[PDB]
Amino acid sequence: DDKTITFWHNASAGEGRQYWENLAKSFEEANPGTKVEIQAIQNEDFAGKLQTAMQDPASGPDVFMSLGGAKTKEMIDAGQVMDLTDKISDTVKTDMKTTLSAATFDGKVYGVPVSVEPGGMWYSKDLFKKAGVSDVPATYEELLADAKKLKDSGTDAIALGAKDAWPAAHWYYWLVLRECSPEVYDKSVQDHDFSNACWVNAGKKLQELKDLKVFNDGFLTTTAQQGANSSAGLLANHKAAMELMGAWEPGVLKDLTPDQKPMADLGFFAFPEVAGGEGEPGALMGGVTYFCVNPKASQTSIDFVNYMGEKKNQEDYAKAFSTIPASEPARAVVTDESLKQVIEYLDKAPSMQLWMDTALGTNIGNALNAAVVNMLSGQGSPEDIVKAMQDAAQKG
Ligand SMILES: O[C@@H]1[C@@H](O)[C@H](O[C@@H]2CO[C@@H](O[C@@H]3CO[C@@H](O[C@@H]4CO[C@@H](O)[C@H](O)[C@H]4O)[C@H](O)[C@H]3O)[C@H](O)[C@H]2O)OC[C@H]1O
Repeated sequence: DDKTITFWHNASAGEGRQYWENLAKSFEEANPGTKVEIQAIQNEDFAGKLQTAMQDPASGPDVFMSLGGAKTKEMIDAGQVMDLTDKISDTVKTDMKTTLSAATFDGKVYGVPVSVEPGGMWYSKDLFKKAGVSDVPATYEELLADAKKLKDSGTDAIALGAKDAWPAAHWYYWLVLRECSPEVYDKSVQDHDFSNACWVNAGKKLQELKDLKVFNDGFLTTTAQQGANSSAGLLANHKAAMELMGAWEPGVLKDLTPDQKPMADLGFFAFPEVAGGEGEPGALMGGVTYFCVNPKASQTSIDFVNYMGEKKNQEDYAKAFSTIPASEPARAVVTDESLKQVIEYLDKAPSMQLWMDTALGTNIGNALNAAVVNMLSGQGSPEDIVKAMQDAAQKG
């Protein structure tokens, strides 16, 4: 049928999963005859399922979460994502002014944003006091020192979901962004040129952290967002003192604490400055979640994504996901102190880089994440991380 639309998101459980049920329901009420069939897919499975399904756009989902950056671009150039420039509502155009750029390719708009999620450090303020850290580290070396203190207090300083590859890679990404100059960074990413010394230097800085042995012991088998022993789970239950992550973090943590209530002592702090690096200080990096429409889809799918962008639904999104909504007016309803700081950093950044693996695409992103994990497991070098990107870059 025609007024029936398949819809894929990655809110696996909890309020987030329920939020989408609720949205579908009240969408169905406002557009009679329409039925929304939902698939809630866990994040690490999502790319695979989306790309298998979209080989046949006719038999794929009508509305789906985007993979972001070059990965969205890869779908556009395959004709798996419909052009929404002349279709997004005026409410979206007005309210998602700053966030729509993440969804814009070749001047054309390809999705509706629901959230913006910068990265940084999320930490236990309680575990920090117990170890003797009264102030958050403004530099990398201070951070590595704070990890030593935290280890001595007999807690795992850093939770790391290395089994999922990307969470470990985020350390690398952040180091490269601080080490490389904005122009070398911007050119490297866009040209797939990884020859500059800032790319090896960053890995060296990451190997330093590795040598400190300050991760949770099972980091190699630790996932990011699955279970109590996932890296968010370790942070949520005060088994580790900090994690490097996107601003989806409070909502994730909230679903992994004993009472499924927000992490009482949660704090945020920007990824520190790095001595000798030439990156624009306080450079932001992060994500923008948005929803794409199947090129082979009907008007009902268009009205659905526009529905997402309406202020009330975005405010509800913010509460359900404990995140920053895309809609600037809906950001009013944000109360979490850590998320407040993140908005402060957001409202004064000159730019935000997308996640590096997202920016570089599937081949280069995957080869990069694996390589970083390999070095961390003592089967790779900072030089090998570079090698790997270069080798995969050959394919395009
Ligand atoms: O390649 C890397 C990416 O994969 C990565 O993807 C992001 C990772 O995490 C995703 O966050 C989602 C968001 O919501 C969670 O569910 C809700 C959380 O809050 C609760 O209130 C609620 O009840 C839940 O439904 C979810 O579990 C989690 O997976 C995110 O959307 C992705 O964009 O980013 C970086 C790349 O390097």
